[PDB]
Amino acid sequence: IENGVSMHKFLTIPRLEELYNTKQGPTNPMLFHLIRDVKQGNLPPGYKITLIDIGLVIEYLMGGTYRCTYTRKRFRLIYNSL
Amino acid sequence: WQHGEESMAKALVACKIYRSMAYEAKQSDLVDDTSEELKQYSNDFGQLAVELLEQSFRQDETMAMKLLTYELKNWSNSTCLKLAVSSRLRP
Amino acid sequence: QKSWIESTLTKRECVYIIPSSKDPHRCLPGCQICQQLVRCFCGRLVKQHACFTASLAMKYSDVKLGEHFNQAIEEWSVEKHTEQSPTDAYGVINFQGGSHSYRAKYVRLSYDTKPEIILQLLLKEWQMELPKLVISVHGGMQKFELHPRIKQLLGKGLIKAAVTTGAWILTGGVNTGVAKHVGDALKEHASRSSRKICTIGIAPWGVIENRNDLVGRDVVAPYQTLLNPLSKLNVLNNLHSHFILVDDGTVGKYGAEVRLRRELEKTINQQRIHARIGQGVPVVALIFEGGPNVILTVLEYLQESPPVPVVVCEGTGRAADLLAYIHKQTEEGGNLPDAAEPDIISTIKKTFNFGQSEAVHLFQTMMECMKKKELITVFHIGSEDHQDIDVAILTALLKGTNASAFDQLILTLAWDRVDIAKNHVFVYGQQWLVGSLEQAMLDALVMDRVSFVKLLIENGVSMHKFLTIPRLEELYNTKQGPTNPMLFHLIRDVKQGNLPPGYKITLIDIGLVIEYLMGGTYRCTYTRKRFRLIYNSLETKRFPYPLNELLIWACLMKRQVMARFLWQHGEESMAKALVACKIYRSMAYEAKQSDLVDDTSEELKQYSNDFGQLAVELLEQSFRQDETMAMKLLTYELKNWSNSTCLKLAVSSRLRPFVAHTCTQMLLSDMWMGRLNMRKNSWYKVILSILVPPAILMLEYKTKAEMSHIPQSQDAHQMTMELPITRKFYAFYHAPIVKFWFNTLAYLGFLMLYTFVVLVKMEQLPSVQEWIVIAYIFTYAIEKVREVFMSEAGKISQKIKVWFSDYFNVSDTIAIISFFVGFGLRFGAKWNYINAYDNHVFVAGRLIYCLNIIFWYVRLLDFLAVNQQAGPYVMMIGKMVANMFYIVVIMALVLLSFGVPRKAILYPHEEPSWSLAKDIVFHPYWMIFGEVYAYEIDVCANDSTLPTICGPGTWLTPFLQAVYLFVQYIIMVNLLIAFFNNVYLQVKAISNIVWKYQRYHFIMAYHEKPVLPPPLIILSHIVSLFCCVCKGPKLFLTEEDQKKLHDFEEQCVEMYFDEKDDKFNSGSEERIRVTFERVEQMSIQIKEVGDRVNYIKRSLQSLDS
Amino acid sequence: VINFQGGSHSYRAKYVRLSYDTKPEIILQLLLKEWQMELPKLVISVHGGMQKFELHPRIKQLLGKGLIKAAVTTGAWILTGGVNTGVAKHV
Ligand SMILES: CCCCCCCC/C=C/CCCCCCCC(=O)O[C@@H](COC(=O)CCCCCCCCCCCCCCC)COP(=O)([O-])OCC[N+](C)(C)C
Ligand SMILES: CCCCCCCC/C=C/CCCCCCCC(=O)O[C@@H](COC(=O)CCCCCCCCCCCCCCC)COP(=O)([O-])OCC[N+](C)(C)C
Ligand SMILES: CCCCCCCC/C=C/CCCCCCCC(=O)O[C@@H](COC(=O)CCCCCCCCCCCCCCC)COP(=O)([O-])OCC[N+](C)(C)C
Ligand SMILES: CCCCCCCC/C=C/CCCCCCCC(=O)O[C@@H](COC(=O)CCCCCCCCCCCCCCC)COP(=O)([O-])OCC[N+](C)(C)C
Ligand SMILES: CCCCCCCC/C=C\CCCCCCCC(=O)O[C@@H](COC(=O)CCCCCCCCCCCCCCC)COP(=O)([O-])OCC[N+](C)(C)C
Ligand SMILES: CCCCCCCC/C=C\CCCCCCCC(=O)O[C@@H](COC(=O)CCCCCCCCCCCCCCC)COP(=O)([O-])OCC[N+](C)(C)C
Ligand SMILES: CCCCCCCC/C=C\CCCCCCCC(=O)O[C@@H](COC(=O)CCCCCCCCCCCCCCC)COP(=O)([O-])OCC[N+](C)(C)C
Ligand SMILES: CCCCCCCC/C=C\CCCCCCCC(=O)O[C@@H](COC(=O)CCCCCCCCCCCCCCC)COP(=O)([O-])OCC[N+](C)(C)C
Ligand SMILES: CCCCCCCC/C=C\CCCCCCCC(=O)O[C@@H](COC(=O)CCCCCCCCCCCCCCC)COP(=O)([O-])OCC[N+](C)(C)C
Ligand SMILES: C[C@@H]1CC[C@@]2(OC1)O[C@H]1C[C@H]3[C@@H]4CC=C5C[C@@H](OCCC(CO)CO)CC[C@]5(C)[C@H]4CC[C@]3(C)[C@H]1[C@@H]2C
Ligand SMILES: CC(C)CCC[C@@H](C)[C@H]1CC[C@H]2[C@@H]3CC=C4C[C@@H](O)CC[C@]4(C)[C@H]3CC[C@]12C
Repeated sequence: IENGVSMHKFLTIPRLEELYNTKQGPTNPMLFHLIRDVKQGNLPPGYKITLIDIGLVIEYLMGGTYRCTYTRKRFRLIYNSL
Repeated sequence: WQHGEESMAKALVACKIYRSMAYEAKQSDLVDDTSEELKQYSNDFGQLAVELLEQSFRQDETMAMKLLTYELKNWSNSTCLKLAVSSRLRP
Repeated sequence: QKSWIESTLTKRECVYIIPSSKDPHRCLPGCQICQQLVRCFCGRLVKQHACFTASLAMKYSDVKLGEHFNQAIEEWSVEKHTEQSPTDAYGVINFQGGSHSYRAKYVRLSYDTKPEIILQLLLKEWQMELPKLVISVHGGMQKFELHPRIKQLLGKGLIKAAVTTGAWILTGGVNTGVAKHVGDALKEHASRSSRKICTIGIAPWGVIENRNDLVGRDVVAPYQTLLNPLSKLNVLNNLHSHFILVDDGTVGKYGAEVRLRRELEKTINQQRIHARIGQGVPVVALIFEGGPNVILTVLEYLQESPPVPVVVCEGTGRAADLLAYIHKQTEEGGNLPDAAEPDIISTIKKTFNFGQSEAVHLFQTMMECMKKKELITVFHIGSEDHQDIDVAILTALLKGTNASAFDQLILTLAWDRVDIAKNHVFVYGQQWLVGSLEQAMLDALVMDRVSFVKLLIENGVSMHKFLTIPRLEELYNTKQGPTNPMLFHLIRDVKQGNLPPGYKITLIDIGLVIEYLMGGTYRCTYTRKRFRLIYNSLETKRFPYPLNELLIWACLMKRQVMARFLWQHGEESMAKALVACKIYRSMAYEAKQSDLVDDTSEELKQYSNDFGQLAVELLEQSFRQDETMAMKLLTYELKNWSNSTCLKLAVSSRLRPFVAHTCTQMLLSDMWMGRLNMRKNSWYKVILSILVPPAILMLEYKTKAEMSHIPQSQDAHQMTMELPITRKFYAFYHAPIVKFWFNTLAYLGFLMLYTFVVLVKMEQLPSVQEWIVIAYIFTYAIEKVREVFMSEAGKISQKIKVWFSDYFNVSDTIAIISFFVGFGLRFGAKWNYINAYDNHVFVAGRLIYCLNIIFWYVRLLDFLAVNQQAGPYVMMIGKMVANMFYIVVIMALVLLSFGVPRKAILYPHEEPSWSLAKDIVFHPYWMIFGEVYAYEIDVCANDSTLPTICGPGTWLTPFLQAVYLFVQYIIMVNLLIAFFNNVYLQVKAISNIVWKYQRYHFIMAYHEKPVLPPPLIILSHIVSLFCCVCKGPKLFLTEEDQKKLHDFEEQCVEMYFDEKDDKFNSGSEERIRVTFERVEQMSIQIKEVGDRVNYIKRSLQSLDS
Repeated sequence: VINFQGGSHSYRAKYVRLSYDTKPEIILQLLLKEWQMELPKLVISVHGGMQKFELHPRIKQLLGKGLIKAAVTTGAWILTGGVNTGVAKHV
């Protein structure tokens, strides 16, 4: 960051997608347990995680009427376009 | 956390995320419970929010009270106070 | 346009389309490329011009047909052929970098903007504080690095110089040179000076990476900070805060800054550095690591009218290390050594590849620079020269500029740099005019420059001669410093409620404010005849004690650091601290009673308690040296503070730690004794002597010397000259301890009789016992009216209001009034019936007596409160009642929650009656106190005492009562025990202080109480009154005793500060840090010697062969 | 009793202004009972020239440090010319 990487330009949807899906670091096993509890109780074979699902987890955790940017129209439309 | 803006809000969102994660870990039959590791991470960010509030309050009381109630617009139009109440953060 | 920038500052777009130099690149046909490659001498390809006027010139062929008489191709001018149009970009760039965005600003003005518009842009449009200094750095571009020694230091001084002086650092901004070293120094001292140093990059709109990203009218353009490779273009250095980009010309041409940046260096100087000050803002230049056009610029700044001085940090690079030695080979302002053409122009040829084609031109620029070396400061690195350039930058403005030392001093004063002035302005041999150091004192006081007031007092300013009426008038009226808005609010409240338009404050008005704040009978020197006469007439126009008058100034202006300083100077330090406590306390009160916004009632209440603690700590110091002389300090009249005493001032401010101090308590105990030595005597011989008058002649009395520290009445001090027989009776009956027991025995005999009256049957006429009781209360009542209408404060409504603040005076008032209602009904009742108690007016009278007597038994707690053990417990009882209130409210609610259901279940056939109010509260209350009413609980049992109450639902009441008592005893009674256990120590402690404090008013009261007690007191009323028609305690000191006491005060204040400096300098925390800092310093020299000894190894090689 | 408005104290002093040919004993009587001075255990009679600029910052700090120490530990008198243009200045 100091030497001049810019997170505004670095971070993208597919990169940020990867960062959730990596099993190449100190992961959290429990994230899947929260995803499968919001999806339908099930999971496909490998299930590369989506950001709409992350949005759904946050709403469950943050509770109430919290609505996340990842579950909004514009993100839901553009992500379909990616 | 130390990078960007809305540092007091981000700390309170982190407290709420970890608190709710700690709860469902306490309600899962897994082996590594991780409900005191997460409840401790929640209280670490909880303390950060409290300490930033004290800092703001020592500078200007009237502007610090505004910080509790301005809508955030990156965090679902909530307020820092409502986020703290959501996490049962008494301090 | 809704913006001053959009309507004022402009762009410079090249409308005229000179083809590039002449020649096309390649590509045989010359219609595509004469359009395409052939840029403008503007400096861009042809289509980028986008000329709103001549947009259709390129489609045809271009503007300006080719041939055009070659002369007229250079005829393009930035001046002429360039449409001045709006800005099109001014906003806020950012820099994603070292954990912050590090925001900044740009205007992107044209180039030929007028010089004044910058100053208007900088100060109101950008909202920048006008600085006290301007550092204009210069040098060359794109150099690698420096010695790690020098690099760390140059910042450390450059920062320090700029932060301590609110300076601007003018750079080029671009991160390819001078700006880099500036910025790299900022991050090593960032988040310490990130809000005081307003660096400005006046760079061009030419050489820069992304010129188009900076574009955008009122945008927040997210500019990068990555070195864009495969290029030479440069970036705006992130750690700058302001930019003035210069729209002209093109990319690559970077010459349009000297015309503007220089003007800013000229227009800031024509501004006045401060309002009170008349000198212009200084400009300095720090050249490090320079180039060929710098050496032109250095001489262009020195030759200027007036000269702008120059700093040169040797070893940074060529121009620095060069000049540092090129102005070392010279006379002071004259000629060079033995012919220096070879060695000087050698390096000028080596550093700059010249070969005598441009090697004289620089040397000619050098020999002009050495004509003024007094302005070329040079920072000799290695030999600790001026210690971290801040001296070197700042002293350069104080080195030779034929500026008087008065101007050298003010400049330090505006900078707030004392170390500079003391070490470089107050130098040996320095000489001053007569009132130059006086005008410098007036400025330092108005500016709240406390440390410069110290420097001037030491160096020899005299406040006895400095301070005058008109000067001291000014100091109140200045709006050129940290004023107090509230002073006017106190003035307009004492004047008439109004104010004239400007109202230059007068000192009589200040005198009136102080009297209002100090209260009571305080009369100030400023409202006296002599001052009121002489001030009308405005040594006579001086003050005898000027630091008493400035202490008042500093405390009314809410200038505390100046107040503490001024307090430490002069005499009467304990008194001044107590006056300051009272002034701030009263100011804090009226701030708490004003609808203003900045309440400042905790800032003032804290300043009051700061001086309050100082007085307490000086008393302790004095008490540890000599108790008897310390007690004299409490009571000597001051004569500069309205003839009050230090103790009365402390009582005025309700300052309990001073009054509750053991010294004050020792004095109060000695005044209690009177002339009686109650160390050689016993309390039972006093009581024996009140009843046996001739035993008065066999008590151990005190000598006039033993009474020297005790204030006395005038009549009491005249009978000290000798002890004859009649003088000894005076000494006894006028002692406060005797008046107490003499009133206490009379009061006990009063209660015995009044208890007899209420307990024994009452006839038509009052008995002898009842008459004596009435006489006591009547005369006791007159005695209380005497005490109110002779108290202290003139105003009845204040005398009234204070007396009804004491618990027992409220009760005594109720007691006296209720008694004579009772006597009126008792005595005025006509007996129509022979059997008393048939006459209700009589009964109401007698029942008032039986209830009035409760007041008089409880007043015995006031007598008992004279004991040191008992008295605090009496104070505790009232404090605990207040504190236990809400626990008892909850208990009262629990009581009703039980009482109402019980009565309703057990008594369902009741009509409305006030007995219902009794019955819901009566039995539930007595349950709290150990009465369960055992044979009424189950009303349907065989052993029940209420068998007729047995009915439906009555089986519920035992369950209710079981719950009720669980809640009351098991929870609420034990919560109250736990409450009292846990607050006992803090309440006992507060009650001891309050007991000790109220001992002043109690003992002082018995100095003005008559000798005779309240039945026989009437003689002392009638006689004393009548003798007055026929016509406080003071400490008396000889002149020698006043001398030895004023010296004692001074000695003990000196001990007080010495023991603080030696307690702080001897603490482990202070010795660790001085050890820390000295180990930090050595760790440089150890390594430094380490380098030298490693270079004395270079000797070993060369010397041995 | 003259005074000296200076380094945070008046720094008081005294003068007799005697003639010149006063007898020698009268000084001792003046010093001990009239001025009430403790007879010393030492007398330092400094001498030197007048109106010199300054000393090495090494020596300056030291000469006092010893001169003070010698005089305070021994209840000594330091006889000077008094005038602030020489010997007295350094004292
Ligand atoms: C002949 C007979 C005719 C007349 C007879 C009747 C005469 C009546 C006699 C009344 C006594 C009068 C004493 C008043 C003293 C006032 C001055 C004073 O010091 O006040 C102070 C104390 O606060 C009070 O004094 C408030 C009233 C106290 C309660 C007094 C009556 C209680 C008993 C009634 C029981 C009734 C029971 C009924 C059911 C059984 C002011 O308050 P403070 O000290 O600043 O407190 C701050 C608190 N803090 C620490 C939490 C901040
Ligand atoms: C700073 C605080 C302390 C000082 C406060 C001091 C002032 C405080 C206030 C004090 C006044 C209190 C009230 C007084 C009585 C009036 C009420 C009443 O019922 O009266 C009765 C007596 O009426 C009489 O005329 C006979 C009483 C003689 C005067 C005694 C009271 C005044 C003395 C004051 C001594 C204190 C003065 C102190 C020194 C100046 C009238 O009723 P009746 O006629 O009997 O009955 C009629 C029905 N019948 C048919 C059955 C007959
Ligand atoms: C450990 C020891 C205790 C063991 C517990 C075992 C419980 C067994 C329960 C027994 C209930 C039955 C006994 C009485 C028989 C019915 C008729 C009768 O005689 O009624 C009697 C009253 O009593 C009532 O009318 C009802 C009493 C109910 C409450 C009993 C306690 C319940 C448990 C605890 C509740 C607390 C909460 C519990 C949960 C936290 C009539 O008596 P009387 O008043 O003389 O009326 C006659 C006169 N009259 C006609 C004029 C009115
Ligand atoms: C949450 C905690 C719960 C606590 C336990 C549950 C509560 C206790 C349970 C008790 C059992 C219930 C008793 C039923 C008896 C019926 C008999 C009858 O005829 O009526 C009776 C019931 O009516 C009453 O008014 C008495 C009720 C008992 C009150 C107990 C209070 C003490 C609480 C103790 C708490 C400590 C517990 C200790 C630990 C276990 C009244 O009799 P009588 O009016 O005389 O009737 C005429 C009869 N005669 C002709 C013979 C005279
Ligand atoms: C203001 C300051 C006062 C100071 C005191 C000094 C001055 C006052 C001193 C004395 C005055 C005495 C007057 C006596 C009058 C003669 C008639 C009489 O009363 O006879 C009684 C004898 O006497 C007693 O029974 C004594 C009653 C008073 C008790 C208190 C005295 C001790 C306190 C004070 C002295 C020690 C001091 C203690 C403290 C260290 C007999 O009873 P009776 O009363 O006739 O019966 C009435 C019945 N009837 C109404 C139904 C009809
Ligand atoms: C600040 C000043 C305030 C007070 C001002 C003064 C107030 C003056 C008040 C009252 C004066 C009353 C005069 C008489 C009125 C007519 C009635 C009459 O004469 O006879 C009637 C009196 O019946 C009663 O009940 C009288 C009760 C009055 C006393 C109230 C005291 C209040 C003081 C509170 C304390 C305040 C403390 C204040 C300080 C905190 C009946 O009498 P009878 O003829 O024998 O009838 C026999 C009937 N039988 C057949 C049933 C047997
Ligand atoms: C003719 C008659 C002949 C007889 C006359 C003589 C008879 C006797 C007369 C009086 C009785 C008291 C005598 C004892 C005194 C002890 C000495 C002492 O130290 O006192 C102290 C008490 O100071 C006071 O102010 C005490 C007040 C007494 C009245 C309260 C009675 C309470 C009754 C309610 C209870 C119900 C009981 C009711 C009983 C029915 C004063 O000293 P100090 O200030 O504490 O000193 C501390 C400071 N130091 C450490 C520096 C020293
Ligand atoms: C006949 C009957 C028996 C006789 C009665 C026995 C005699 C009476 C007993 C004790 C009286 C004690 C005397 C007071 C001691 C001094 C206190 C003082 O100075 O101020 C205190 C105020 O005070 C209060 O707030 C109330 C004081 C107590 C009143 C108690 C009345 C009795 C009934 C009540 C219950 C009724 C309820 C129950 C009804 C069912 C201070 O408290 P504070 O505010 O925390 O401190 C500030 C102090 N400062 C301002 C000096 C800094
Ligand atoms: C919430 C539970 C629901 C309620 C039911 C279960 C509760 C337990 C048991 C049962 C309830 C009591 C039944 C036994 C009594 C009936 C017989 C009777 O007549 O008794 C009496 C009346 O009694 C009534 O009229 C009943 C009143 C019930 C009030 C509610 C109870 C509190 C429950 C709260 C529970 C919380 C426990 C504590 C918290 C943990 C006696 O009447 P009598 O004298 O015969 O009438 C003749 C009148 N005459 C002569 C005028 C003509
Ligand atoms: C928060 C608390 C809730 C409960 C409570 O306090 C506040 O609410 C109050 C209301 C009161 C009643 C209002 C009016 C009357 C009528 C009157 O009629 C004269 C009859 C007869 C007299 O002899 C004429 O001859 C008799 C008294 C009575 C019934 C009151 C009783 C007390 C009560 C119940 C009080 C009770 C303690
Ligand atoms: C409501 C009326 C008619 C009935 C009687 C009221 C009761 C509560 C009155 C009558 C006399 C009163 C007492 C008279 C004197 C004192 C001494 C005082 O220092 C504290 C209050 C105290 C202790 C009073 C408390 C309340 C009291 C006991």
